[PDB]
Amino acid sequence: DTAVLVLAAGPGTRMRSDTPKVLHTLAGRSMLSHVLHAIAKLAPQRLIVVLGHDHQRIAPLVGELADTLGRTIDVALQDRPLGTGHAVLCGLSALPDDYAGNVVVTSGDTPLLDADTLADLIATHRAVSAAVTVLTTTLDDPFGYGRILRTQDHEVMAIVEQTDATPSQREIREVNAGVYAFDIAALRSALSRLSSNNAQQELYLTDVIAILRSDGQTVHASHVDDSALVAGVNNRVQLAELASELNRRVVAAHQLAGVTVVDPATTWIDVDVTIGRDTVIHPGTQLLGRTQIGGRCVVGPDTTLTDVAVGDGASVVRTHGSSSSIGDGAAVGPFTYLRPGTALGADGKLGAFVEVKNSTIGTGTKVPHLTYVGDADIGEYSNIGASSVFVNRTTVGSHVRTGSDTMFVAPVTIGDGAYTGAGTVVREDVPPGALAVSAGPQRNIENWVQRK
Amino acid sequence: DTAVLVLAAGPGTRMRSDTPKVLHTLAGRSMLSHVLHAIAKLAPQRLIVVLGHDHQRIAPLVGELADTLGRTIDVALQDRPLGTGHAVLCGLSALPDDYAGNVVVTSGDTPLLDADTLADLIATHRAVSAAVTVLTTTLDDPFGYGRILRTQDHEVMAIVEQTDATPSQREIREVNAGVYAFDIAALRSALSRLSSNNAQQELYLTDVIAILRSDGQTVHASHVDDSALVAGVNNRVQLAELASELNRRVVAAHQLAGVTVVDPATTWIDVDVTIGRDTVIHPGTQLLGRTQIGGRCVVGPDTTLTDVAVGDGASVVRTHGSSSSIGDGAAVGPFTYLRPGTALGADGKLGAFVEVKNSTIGTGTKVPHLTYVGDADIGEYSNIGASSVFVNRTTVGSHVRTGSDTMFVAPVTIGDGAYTGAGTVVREDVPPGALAVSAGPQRNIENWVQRK
Amino acid sequence: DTAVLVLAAGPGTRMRSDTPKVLHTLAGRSMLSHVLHAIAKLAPQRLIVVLGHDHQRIAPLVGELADTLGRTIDVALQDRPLGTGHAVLCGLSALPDDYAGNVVVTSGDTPLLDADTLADLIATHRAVSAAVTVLTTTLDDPFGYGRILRTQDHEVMAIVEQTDATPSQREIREVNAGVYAFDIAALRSALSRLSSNNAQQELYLTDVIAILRSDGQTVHASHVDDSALVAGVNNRVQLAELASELNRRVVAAHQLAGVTVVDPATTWIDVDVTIGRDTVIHPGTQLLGRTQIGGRCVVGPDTTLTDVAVGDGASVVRTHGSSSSIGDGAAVGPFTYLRPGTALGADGKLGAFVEVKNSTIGTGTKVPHLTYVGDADIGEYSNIGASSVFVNRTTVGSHVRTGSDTMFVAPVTIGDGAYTGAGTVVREDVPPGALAVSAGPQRNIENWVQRK
Ligand SMILES: CC(=O)N[C@H]1[C@@H](OP(=O)(O)OP(=O)(O)OC[C@H]2O[C@@H](n3ccc(=O)[nH]c3=O)[C@H](O)[C@@H]2O)O[C@H](CO)[C@@H](O)[C@@H]1O
Ligand SMILES: CC(=O)N[C@H]1[C@@H](OP(=O)(O)OP(=O)(O)OC[C@H]2O[C@@H](n3ccc(=O)[nH]c3=O)[C@H](O)[C@@H]2O)O[C@H](CO)[C@@H](O)[C@@H]1O
Ligand SMILES: CC(=O)N[C@H]1[C@@H](OP(=O)(O)OP(=O)(O)OC[C@H]2O[C@@H](n3ccc(=O)[nH]c3=O)[C@H](O)[C@@H]2O)O[C@H](CO)[C@@H](O)[C@@H]1O
Ligand SMILES: [Co+2]
Ligand SMILES: [Co+2]
Ligand SMILES: [Co+2]
Ligand SMILES: [Co+2]
Ligand SMILES: [Mg+2]
Ligand SMILES: [Mg+2]
Ligand SMILES: [Mg+2]
Ligand SMILES: [Mg+2]
Repeated sequence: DTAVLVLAAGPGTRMRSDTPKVLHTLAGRSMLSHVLHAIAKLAPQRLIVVLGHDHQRIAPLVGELADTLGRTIDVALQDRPLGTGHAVLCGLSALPDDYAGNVVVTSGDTPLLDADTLADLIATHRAVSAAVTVLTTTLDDPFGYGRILRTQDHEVMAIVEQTDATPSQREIREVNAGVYAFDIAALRSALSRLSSNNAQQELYLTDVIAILRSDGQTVHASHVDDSALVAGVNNRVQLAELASELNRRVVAAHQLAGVTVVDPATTWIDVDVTIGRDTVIHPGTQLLGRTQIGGRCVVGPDTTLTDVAVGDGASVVRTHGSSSSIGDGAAVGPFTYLRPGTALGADGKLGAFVEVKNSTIGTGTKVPHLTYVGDADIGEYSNIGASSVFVNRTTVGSHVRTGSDTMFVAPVTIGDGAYTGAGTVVREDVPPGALAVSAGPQRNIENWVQRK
Repeated sequence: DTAVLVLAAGPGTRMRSDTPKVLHTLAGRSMLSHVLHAIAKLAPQRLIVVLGHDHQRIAPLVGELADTLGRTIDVALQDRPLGTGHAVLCGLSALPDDYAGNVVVTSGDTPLLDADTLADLIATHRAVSAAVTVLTTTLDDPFGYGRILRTQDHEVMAIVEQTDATPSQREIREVNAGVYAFDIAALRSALSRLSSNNAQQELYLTDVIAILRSDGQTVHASHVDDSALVAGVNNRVQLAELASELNRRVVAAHQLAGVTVVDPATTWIDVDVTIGRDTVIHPGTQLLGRTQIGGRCVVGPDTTLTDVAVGDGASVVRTHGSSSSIGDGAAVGPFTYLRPGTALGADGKLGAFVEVKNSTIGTGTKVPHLTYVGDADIGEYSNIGASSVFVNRTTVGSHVRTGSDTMFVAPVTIGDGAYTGAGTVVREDVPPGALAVSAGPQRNIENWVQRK
Repeated sequence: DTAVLVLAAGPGTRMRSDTPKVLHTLAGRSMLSHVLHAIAKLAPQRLIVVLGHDHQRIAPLVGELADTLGRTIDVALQDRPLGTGHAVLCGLSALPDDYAGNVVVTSGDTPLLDADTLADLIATHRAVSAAVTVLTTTLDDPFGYGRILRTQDHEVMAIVEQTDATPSQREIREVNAGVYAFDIAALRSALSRLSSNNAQQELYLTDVIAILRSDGQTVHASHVDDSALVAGVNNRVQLAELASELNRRVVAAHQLAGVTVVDPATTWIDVDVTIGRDTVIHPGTQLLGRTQIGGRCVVGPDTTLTDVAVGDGASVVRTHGSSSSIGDGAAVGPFTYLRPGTALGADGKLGAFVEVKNSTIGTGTKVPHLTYVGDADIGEYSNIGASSVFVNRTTVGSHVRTGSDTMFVAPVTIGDGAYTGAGTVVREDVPPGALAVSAGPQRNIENWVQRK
């Protein structure tokens, strides 16, 4: 039986942002969403999130996540940011007075922490009968982490914060993950002896280590060798470094599953995105939100797709697109903009300098050049001439061939198999198999240039 | 006298691809093409490629490479993938029964291996009178490589595969390159004593090391310090890592020859591409296939060119182009698409949101805006107005100035020095120095807006 | 009292460039400009730049920098590139015969050197009463640097150049920064004993170390732990590596100040660029010259802006722009080209496949699609229809709505609240509230397709 507390009530001053720290994103989720997904998979009996100033702006996000994850998540309020030890004390108040399960604590700014690392923690805590088990790791650059102090015995003595450490203690490379498991009674007891006489004038959760050691209680450190899983984010530099590490891992999982990613370093893939076998992804590409790519696609350099579905065997090159679907075998790009509600059929083509918004385009239809399609439905096997505009519902049937430089002034219906001449303004319905024209005849003015 | 065997008959299961492993590409060539180019420069007397399932899909590629490299390359068939030792046995069957030259073996998935490393191998093998010489290297991450086992003497004892190694042997950082030279008699003799009682149930070439050591034969390891040259590719993660290392080396060679590459990490340059002195290459750029760039060019950010020739002093910025030439001093981009058969003269200009396909455009001609040029020939010093379309041969002469929003309905000829008015549909020939028009006159409807 | 000499008269052969080495750029400034900015902040009494061949092409750049930095900078000429010791001798001739201040020497190809490192140097030189103080650092790859030779005592003995070092001395990882402070008398005295009998046949400044040690003079090495600050640039590979290190530091400073940079590795930010709090910068972005970005902007993937001002809350996505301003709340992109003299008002919109050149566009005005705006002034709250061209002054008033496929043949005035029909060629003034039209009526030709 375990209760997990997430400390998320700090002011996040080092982010220098008007967005609460724990709402900053990587790979398609806030740090708080990453942390809650990992814990929810671990499925503890209780899950409590400590919130502070701006609890108004965060608590709703937590409620949405509770639904999505289909479990209860309690919010405990911490009025003033008195320190991580104080935050835990606030967190404990959402538990019953007589709770006897283990208490796991972690921060909202350790967003790679995973369900396995948490389960191992609880497993080592239970195995060694610890009063406190602390996750640690070792880093080439330990700046800003609490340093782990050990006796000659290699026994854990204390955690000393960066601001409080000596120059010589700052060289210690073993760090506090800030992820812990506690016997609850031992935790209550240590928390009531915290004082804030330290460099930050805060009530440090980390002091409980030394306090419990005082009492002869069992204090266990568990080393996490994969440092990233417990890496923290205090500022935007660390946020970007961790986003990059997470992205390499996401790309690697796709590569091992059968996706060619020519250049992992310039391919950003959000966590929910799925990609089919074979699919080749070219450099400078972001696949964002719930984008789904099928098999044997080419997703060409410099493409950004957010919530876009792409079938198998499709080509989507130098394209910027959101909330759109692209059918099997279709060709999009280069230099194509898809706005929400675009649906392009199998074997369809949207070519260079084409933008589509809220339009359905049927199987095998091509819009190859310099055209805007807005709020229109176009049938199958049709061909829209270069440099045309759907001036916003206009319906265009199947096997239609419209001439270059046609404007379609909505609303208008173009029947199946109809043609339009080059340079037509279409303001009225065009019967099936009719040709609609409006351009006047060419006149040549001989020797105009000699004269003028 | 040496015979080189390339083992290329494995199923490549870890690639998770329906394309045979050895056909996956980096920097413009398949791994198999990289390996065969390196060996062909070494010019051994015999060159034998062992192929397996899908030999149908690969053997033709090998025949093409034999021609290109102007030498014979024999294909030996290995019916079932019984292991690397079995593959070598199959390879040896393409040699005469009584062959007496050295036998060099390497894999099809070590694509950075070069002619110099091979020549050094053969040189150390001959110098030390070895029965087997094995190339090794040492790696921070040796996962998946055979580990080199040495006595106290530092003498090579055995190679143990990843799947067969103990946890303690897995820590060994010295690895088997999988590149070997053998005395042929010693090789035949060891191969006939291989058994497949190991973790993969395969006939391991690597066992021949321990077998020859059994027989008191001379076993030599030659350390390759530049690890990349002998790095292997079993999966798409390794393929991308090696593609990135190869690309840094290709960019570095251009930089040292006089090319500014602002950002090597986001500049992909295929092996056959040539680039002139001074040329500045901006980030997010791929230069692919047989692209040739002259001197003092700017190849602007976010450009992809495949088989494109660009003269000296030209600017090619945010451009996506294939099978096209761009003359000296010409300006292309930003946001320009060149489709095959585009030829732009010296000092020509193809501007933003312009696409050209299968058209010749003469010296000093400008197509600056929002225009599609298809299947057309345009003369020298002409100017094509913005937002125009060549509606597909149309021929346009020299010193022509065509007005914005002109459609040219092929086939049509526009004589030298002719003009077109804005908004003309040109369906007939236009004499030299004539002005062609078709737009009707402007009518102003006063107070229309108050009313409607 | 100190005099600083910058050695900038070498031929720069390893750059393989027709542009003098010291004029190659990183982050918006030449190496020589970086070096002179750092020294000018240190504000020494004398500042002397030694120039050689091509002094004609560089001395003017130095004069401009003297003004900008508002101080005197003397140019000393070195006729032939006889070596760094000779260059210093030439530099000293711009000082009075009887100068008694310290002499600081540094090269023009150490462009990260900063005012603090220089001030520390002068401080250690004065503290230890040295005849020479040399900055050193230690590098994993010391290729091409002079190696620091020390006695058992850890005392500095000599500097040995790469070309002159033994294989065993080449393993030395402590290197000469090529940044020095000297007692002037000791420097004059050592320089007069230099000989050029060495591998490069040059007069090495580095020999003065061993010469002064000869004379029992005090020779001090000061170790710079941040190696980059003293890293040198002899070729384009090193230039790009240093440009990348400088760029990571510039991005990091913005991140710590409150700017989200999703991908530092593919975000290039020149040194003078300012960016407001919150602003999110997406991958594949260059912000160049004196670009200024306000707060809460999104500067979307694949954007290059040079000298562009962007207000607060604006969106500038897949945009290529120079010498332009974009007002607060405005939306630009994706696929938008801004040419010099573009001014877009607050809440304005320039959409996909739109190019603007030398035009002012008023508050709240939208040019959303496939349009060229050149040399035009457009008022407030107006809407320019898709696929239109300003055929170049044309003035368009406020609350205007122009139909798709309108050509504006300059010069022309469109009054406030006027409309244009789709497919209008506007060649004359349009009164306020008038509707201007020119397209002929649609004609449908029934059964044309059955027949033709
Ligand atoms: C004293 C302490 O705990 N320091 C640890 C903390 O440092 P660090 O300085 O990173 O701790 P933070 O300031 O990020 O705060 C910890 C977390 O608890 C929450 N919070 C913080 C203060 C508060 O009054 N109320 C509150 O709820 C915040 O949301 C924050 O996410 O994590 C590091 C790893 O990331 C560890 O190496 C440190 O040992
Ligand atoms: C037992 C063995 O050799 N292992 C070596 C092999 O591991 P590794 O596991 O990489 O060997 P692979 O499975 O890649 O097969 C070797 C190559 O031989 C060919 N092939 C393979 C099996 C087969 O039955 N027929 C066939 O022709 C394949 O095309 C393949 O390219 O290379 C590594 C370096 O890359 C070495 O460190 C290993 O010591
Ligand atoms: C002998 C010497 O000094 N070598 C140093 C020099 O090597 P390095 O070989 O880099 O020295 P360079 O060839 O770059 O020349 C030094 C600088 O002085 C100027 N110059 C050079 C030659 C000349 O005749 N006249 C002239 O004015 C050049 O502009 C150049 O920028 O810098 C390295 C660090 O970057 C140091 O590790 C080396 O100890
Ligand atoms: Co923290
Ligand atoms: Co028109
Ligand atoms: Co392999
Ligand atoms: Co130098
Ligand atoms: Mg804090
Ligand atoms: Mg295998
Ligand atoms: Mg030199
Ligand atoms: Mg038009």
